[PDB]
Amino acid sequence: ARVGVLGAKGKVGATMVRAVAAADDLTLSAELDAGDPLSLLTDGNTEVVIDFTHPDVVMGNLEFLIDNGIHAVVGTTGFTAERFQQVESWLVAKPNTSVLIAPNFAIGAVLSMHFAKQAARFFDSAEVIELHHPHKADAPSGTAARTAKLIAEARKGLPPNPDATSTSLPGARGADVDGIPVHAVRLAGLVAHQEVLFGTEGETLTIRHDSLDRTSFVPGVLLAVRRIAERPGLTVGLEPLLDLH
Amino acid sequence: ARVGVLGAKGKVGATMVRAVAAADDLTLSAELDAGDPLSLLTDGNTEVVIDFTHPDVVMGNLEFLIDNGIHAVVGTTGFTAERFQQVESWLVAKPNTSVLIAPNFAIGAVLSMHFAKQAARFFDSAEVIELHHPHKADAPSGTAARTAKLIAEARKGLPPNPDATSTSLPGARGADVDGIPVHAVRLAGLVAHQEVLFGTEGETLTIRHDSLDRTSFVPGVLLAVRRIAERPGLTVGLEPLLDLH
Amino acid sequence: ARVGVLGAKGKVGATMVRAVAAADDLTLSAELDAGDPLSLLTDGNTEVVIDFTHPDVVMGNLEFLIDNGIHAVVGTTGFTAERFQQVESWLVAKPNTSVLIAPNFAIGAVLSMHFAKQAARFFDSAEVIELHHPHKADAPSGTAARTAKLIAEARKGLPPNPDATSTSLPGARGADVDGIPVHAVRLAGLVAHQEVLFGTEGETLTIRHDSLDRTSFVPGVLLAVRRIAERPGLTVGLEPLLDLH
Amino acid sequence: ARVGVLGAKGKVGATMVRAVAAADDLTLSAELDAGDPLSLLTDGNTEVVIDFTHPDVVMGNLEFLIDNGIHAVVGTTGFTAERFQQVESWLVAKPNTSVLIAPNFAIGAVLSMHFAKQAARFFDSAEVIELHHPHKADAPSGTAARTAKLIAEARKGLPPNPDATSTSLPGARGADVDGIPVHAVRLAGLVAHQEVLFGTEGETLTIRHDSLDRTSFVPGVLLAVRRIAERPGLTVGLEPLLDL
Ligand SMILES: NC(=O)C1=CN([C@@H]2O[C@H](COP(=O)(O)OP(=O)(O)OC[C@H]3O[C@@H](n4cnc5c(N)ncnc54)[C@H](O)[C@@H]3O)[C@@H](O)[C@H]2O)C=CC1
Ligand SMILES: NC(=O)C1=CN([C@@H]2O[C@H](COP(=O)(O)OP(=O)(O)OC[C@H]3O[C@@H](n4cnc5c(N)ncnc54)[C@H](O)[C@@H]3O)[C@@H](O)[C@H]2O)C=CC1
Ligand SMILES: NC(=O)C1=CN([C@@H]2O[C@H](COP(=O)(O)OP(=O)(O)OC[C@H]3O[C@@H](n4cnc5c(N)ncnc54)[C@H](O)[C@@H]3O)[C@@H](O)[C@H]2O)C=CC1
Ligand SMILES: NC(=O)C1=CN([C@@H]2O[C@H](COP(=O)(O)OP(=O)(O)OC[C@H]3O[C@@H](n4cnc5c(N)ncnc54)[C@H](O)[C@@H]3O)[C@@H](O)[C@H]2O)C=CC1
Ligand SMILES: [Mg+2]
Ligand SMILES: [Mg+2]
Ligand SMILES: [Mg+2]
Repeated sequence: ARVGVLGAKGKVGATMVRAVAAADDLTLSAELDAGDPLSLLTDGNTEVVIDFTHPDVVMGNLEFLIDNGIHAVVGTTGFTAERFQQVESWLVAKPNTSVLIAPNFAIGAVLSMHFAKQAARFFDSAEVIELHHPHKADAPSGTAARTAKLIAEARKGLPPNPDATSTSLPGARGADVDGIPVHAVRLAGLVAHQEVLFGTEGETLTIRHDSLDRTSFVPGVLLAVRRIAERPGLTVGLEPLLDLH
Repeated sequence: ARVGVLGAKGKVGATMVRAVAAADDLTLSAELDAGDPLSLLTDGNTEVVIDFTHPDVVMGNLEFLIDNGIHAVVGTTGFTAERFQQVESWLVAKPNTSVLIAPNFAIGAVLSMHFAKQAARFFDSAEVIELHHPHKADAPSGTAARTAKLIAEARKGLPPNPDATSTSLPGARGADVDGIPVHAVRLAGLVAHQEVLFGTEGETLTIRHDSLDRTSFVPGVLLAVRRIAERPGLTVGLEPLLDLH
Repeated sequence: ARVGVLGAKGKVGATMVRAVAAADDLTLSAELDAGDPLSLLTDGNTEVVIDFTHPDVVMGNLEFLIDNGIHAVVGTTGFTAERFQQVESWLVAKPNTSVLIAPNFAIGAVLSMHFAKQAARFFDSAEVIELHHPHKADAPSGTAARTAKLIAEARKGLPPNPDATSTSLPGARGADVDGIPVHAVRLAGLVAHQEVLFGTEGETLTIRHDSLDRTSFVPGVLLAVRRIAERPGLTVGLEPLLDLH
Repeated sequence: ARVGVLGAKGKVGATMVRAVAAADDLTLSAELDAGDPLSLLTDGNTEVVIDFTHPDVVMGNLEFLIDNGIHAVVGTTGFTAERFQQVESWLVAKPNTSVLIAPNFAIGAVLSMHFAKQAARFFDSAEVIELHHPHKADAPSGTAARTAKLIAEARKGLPPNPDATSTSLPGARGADVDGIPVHAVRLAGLVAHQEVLFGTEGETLTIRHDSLDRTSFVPGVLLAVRRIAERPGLTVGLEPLLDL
């Protein structure tokens, strides 16, 4: 269909600009960034809008698109429970337009997390290794900390990871994130990588997600665009569309 | 429950004897091997049997178990549609008896197959690498062939793997199973290993199962023993006991 | 040193221009591409040239550089015995000029092949897996085939890889390159990757090289540039600069 | 050769006894453990000894062996610069006798450490990840610590590993061993595994060693046994025998 992009020259936005044109099914209509009026959406006959902007502006963006007709695929972060009620509330009176908000539009990332969550229950041990370029400020990554927290929740009815360590050097066993060891590698030549390691007597199971650039998000978002016409109202996360949960 | 083991002295059977013994909720009631009469099962008031014997004997074992109303958890392989049908005929006469037959009792293997199936529609490319000890007679393994067939079925209606190969040495691109390349490594020091690879521009996802030892089969078997009576009649596979939906 | 680039607008050549400019022991003194007079090098008082052009232009360039006493670091491919002998012939007249020609300037790639060669004899089994983006025409890659032949040469007089394969689908066991299986994965989202697997009972050894960028060729070329005057005549390969003995 | 095992009831020693028995070219001549007199070696006309005993007994063992012109392949650890010099001094009396002492007899481990040292010079980043079964007492492993130290030494005169980390949880970045991150994974289902990661913008290089059981040391020990008399006196490490 006919696609618009908000935050159209930002890191993710500029990437989504090139991707829509490169698609056969999809035609570019509106590319709005900072300082731009939202009229250019109605003036471009847009069917579907992608939003990768900023927490401080996104709420104003949505109030518009709903009161209009254009579907909204939102990647922009900073969301609370009271914030979704506002989106749902605008959609109560307007039951024809569909909206989706996702904290992660990378399909492989969403699949990894889901598999980790399903697998957690069945193994004695779980650890996370994440590996990034050496310009990363935060250790571990947001994704690894979140994965660890989720696996730990999936494991709340099981004993802790077995570990006879009785002598160690500080830091050897990783960050302890809700009882899950998370290790963080920072290596020139790498980009963004995460392995989830499960183990039990006689077998191991490993899940690896590798992102080599900011196009890891593209198929996820384009999936959510090609498919936003299907389900009405608000949908949170990419997982419903992946026939997962 | 009172549990007997058929094939009690075998490689897997001896493992199961030990686990049934060590399991506090299960009472080991019989250990039968070659030349032991099946009457030993009933003398022990066996309620459930684990069978890890040989395709040549399992049908006669199963006939006795079913006739006597003893639940059966069968790891023994060689089961065909005809054998499954025969099992179901026998169970008609014993509506309260349950039989669970699984071709793969490693939970990590079953999970990894499930995950491959769930991921398969959401990437451009999919291949399987399997790696085994150099005494393996079949290439690719049953499991890899099964995995590639599942992945292909999952991807029905979607474009084939992209591949510009125009010059190749015979065999480089692996075995073709329904359009899914399967590569088989035979290496001293390995046991049984399989990696499923998924990719699209900007990201890859990998699921690696490593099978090191036969103790890996224990949780799968014991889960089936504990849950056996939940489904009267024949259940094929471990998947349903894993509650993945 | 005063360094020029032949093929400065090219995929690898522009990467090299940037490299020379950024390094502050080297002065970028010439950036020639198609249609540029070679006189530009002399009018730049160029001491060393990095050549990443085309097999069709390189000997001509080389003849110029050698006649003009300009040291040459050549990445351009298509070099045969006859071409090396011609270069040898030109350097007889110019004994204080050095030419280094390498088919692979990626230090990581060079090292991995050297390691594979050193390891090959001490293991019962050796296999090569290579994985590339799906726009690659040739399977296996030149590097993989070449790595498999080095491994085979090193393993002369040892038993073949053990392999009890009695039933297989064609292609499952990979391409046989001098007795060494080579498996070629073609997966969207990959670039250039190679894994060499060694195994004997009780241990395995894996060497994995991942090539993400053309900047992978940068350190090899710059090392060659910094060390080219240290060896008269013709050096073939990057290996001799890495001081691997 | 007639080969005796000192420490024949031990984890590794018993593995060596089996290996020497199954080896077509070698004749098992003695099996000694604690409380067996060393004269059983001379009684069996032992020509070479494999020693996987204990740091407290090994020098006495060596003294006896050198005195009796019996070659020694020694895996027992605890050797010091001082202990090497003692063995070398004893060897002046018996220029006829060869001793080989190695901290690691798994050829694949010795190869990976060699590869790591070589590669360490050529990349911006180096890290070590090791992965063991969850009954392991020490983190990181002896091998992983040894490796990180050798990688550090190779990288003297290079800038440190780049790393912009400005916010971390404690432990996320591993143990710092001489400037080399070392991460210790402890996981049920695993045995003993180590990965060495090197990288520079553009490319990475990884070397992975996986030990599957105690038989990982066998070929290295047997090779040492076979080649021991090539080099008179004391050889430290297996590396020389791998004709690198
Ligand atoms: N869900 C996911 O998979 C992902 C979500 N994100 C999130 O997306 C958001 C944006 O992504 P980045 O490219 O990292 O940020 P960015 O700072 O690079 O891009 C933001 C862009 O939005 C524009 N913008 C600001 N106010 C606007 C307004 N009222 N109307 C239209 N455009 C406006 C800016 O000019 C800028 O070009 C961030 O909050 C980030 O956390 C980022 C990556 C993935
Ligand atoms: N489904 C799964 O996850 C797995 C299935 N298997 C299968 O299980 C079976 C057994 O495997 P292994 O333990 O490796 O073989 P095994 O040959 O070592 O064990 C079989 C045992 O059954 C005994 N046996 C033969 N006839 C008998 C009879 N009439 N009554 C009682 N015992 C009898 C044998 O003497 C032997 O002790 C094979 O078919 C194998 O393929 C093995 C591993 C996993
Ligand atoms: N040894 C190594 O590690 C590597 C070698 N190569 C080889 O290097 C060569 C170039 O590689 P790419 O950059 O991919 O090719 P490219 O086609 O992208 O660039 C070649 C450049 O050379 C220019 N050129 C043609 N004739 C010229 C002349 N007479 N004087 C100056 N410039 C001229 C072209 O206009 C073009 O800009 C190829 O032969 C390729 O196989 C590529 C990668 C690595
Ligand atoms: N270089 C290498 O690759 C390896 C070296 N080692 C080292 O080798 C030594 C033995 O290792 P493990 O088998 O794990 O220990 P272990 O404790 O299982 O074996 C030591 C054996 O030596 C015996 N012993 C003690 N005094 C003796 C004597 N005077 N004569 C003959 N036997 C005697 C003990 O009873 C025991 O059977 C240790 O120093 C260990 O650190 C262990 C593994 C690998
Ligand atoms: Mg019990
Ligand atoms: Mg410069
Ligand atoms: Mg023998």
